[PDB]
Amino acid sequence: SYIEREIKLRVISPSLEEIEERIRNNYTFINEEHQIDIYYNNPIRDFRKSDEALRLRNTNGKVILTYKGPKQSKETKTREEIEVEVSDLHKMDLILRKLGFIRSFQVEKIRKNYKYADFIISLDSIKELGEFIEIEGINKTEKELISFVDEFVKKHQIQYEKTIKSYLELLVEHAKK
Amino acid sequence: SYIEREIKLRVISPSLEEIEERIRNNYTFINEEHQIDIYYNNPIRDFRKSDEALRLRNTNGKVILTYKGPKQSKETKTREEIEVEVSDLHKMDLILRKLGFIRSFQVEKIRKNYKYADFIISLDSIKELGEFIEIEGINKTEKELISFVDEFVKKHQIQYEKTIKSYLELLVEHAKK
Ligand SMILES: [K+]
Ligand SMILES: [K+]
Repeated sequence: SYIEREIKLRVISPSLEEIEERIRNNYTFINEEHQIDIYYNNPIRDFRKSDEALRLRNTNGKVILTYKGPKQSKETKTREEIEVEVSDLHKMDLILRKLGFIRSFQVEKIRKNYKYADFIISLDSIKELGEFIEIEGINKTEKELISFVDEFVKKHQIQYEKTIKSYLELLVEHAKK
Repeated sequence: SYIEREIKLRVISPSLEEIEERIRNNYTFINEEHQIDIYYNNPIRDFRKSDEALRLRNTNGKVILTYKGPKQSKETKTREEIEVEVSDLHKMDLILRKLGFIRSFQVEKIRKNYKYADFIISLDSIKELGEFIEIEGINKTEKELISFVDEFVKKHQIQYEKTIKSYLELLVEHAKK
């Protein structure tokens, strides 16, 4: 198991395209990912009450099953994460459903990944939710991440609102407004 | 989903090595597989009561997650089977355990696979259980399989006892004798 530590920002200003223009010359483009995620629940453990997640992700055709444990921080999005690649999305979904998991909600996004000195900056355009940025740390501290996010938003004059809610939780908040 | 239909024979006579000698010249060797299987239970659904199975198999280093539904026949071993290859056995096991599945029993065998006209004949040497043969049908009927198994055992003068119990169930019967 590994510990994912990331900070998610709802972008208010400017546009992500404008933000890419601003970072393009000092941040190294990695790739663009079209990610379609299916989330699952289990009738025994409410993954809403225990703060867990189960996801079957299709990212540019690669299929990834991920477990996410409860949040460990209130200042960043910090969770245990265990992932495996699987050979077939339909069959993995079928297995989960045969085992009694139920399909909950689906998240879809386009994500543009950049790299700047052990930090991954992901520009996310979320279907129905809007434009966000995530920053994840490789071999980093909560304090080192909070300081980089702060230098990042200010160097590129971004107006943002930080959150530790997941995209799944955010989507549900959005559906009923 | 696909329907697995196979017949398992406890070999009484002769030795599997003697049986391979007898089939070697008319059956085409496919491969040998060293298979280590972990089975799982779920505290909600007793996979013993519902007749289901969940397996994480390591076969010659390839990792396969398989769901098996209830038996559909009393004359052959017939079950729904859904399988995916996964990238990492330890992480898949960790995910299953984080989700609440519990490791039940482990089956280990050496399996020698041969092919003779749409039939797969698997010579199985099962740790602690002994020598068995499975015959699985590709695009076949219960009747076509029952007839081939019968021609197989007689052409090669095998003394056998057919069973539709799984190797998991058989192992448990063996442990308490
Ligand atoms: K994420
Ligand atoms: K089998």
